[PDB]
Amino acid sequence: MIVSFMVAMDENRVIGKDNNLPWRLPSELQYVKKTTMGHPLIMGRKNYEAIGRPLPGRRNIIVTRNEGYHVEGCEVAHSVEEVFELCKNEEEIFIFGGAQIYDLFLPYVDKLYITKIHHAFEGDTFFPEMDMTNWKEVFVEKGLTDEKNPYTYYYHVYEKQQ
Repeated sequence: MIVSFMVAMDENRVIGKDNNLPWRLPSELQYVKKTTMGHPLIMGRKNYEAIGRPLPGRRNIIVTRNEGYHVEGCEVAHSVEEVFELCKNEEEIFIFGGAQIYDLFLPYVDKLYITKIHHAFEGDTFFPEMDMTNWKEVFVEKGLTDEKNPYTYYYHVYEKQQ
């Protein structure tokens, strides 16, 4: 089972609050929608809450330690193990969460999808350079700049080699 992690960072590799873009910037959310269609999307509660609804045509799983947290139209898991149990029959899952969730799943991540925005935003977490002895860049794709997405941005997708 392939585990893919999705992150968005600014031009200096800094991640905004909870791996959520500021000021309702739709850049990453649009990409997550397109990319995870047909496969489970695993979110931290803060990412789900930013979206505010389950995305259509896929399982939406919120991972949270909070045992009293309930969401209509979504599944709730309370640990890495519970996520894997829910997804034991899935060929691939996508995880869209914050630093804690990245750390939790890191040993199992096969593919990283990094959206890099060419602008600096206030943030308190630096995402280190990719170790290219153990990751390969599969492709780079220029993002669609428009009214709602004013900045240049690129999707960099990496696959864990060893």
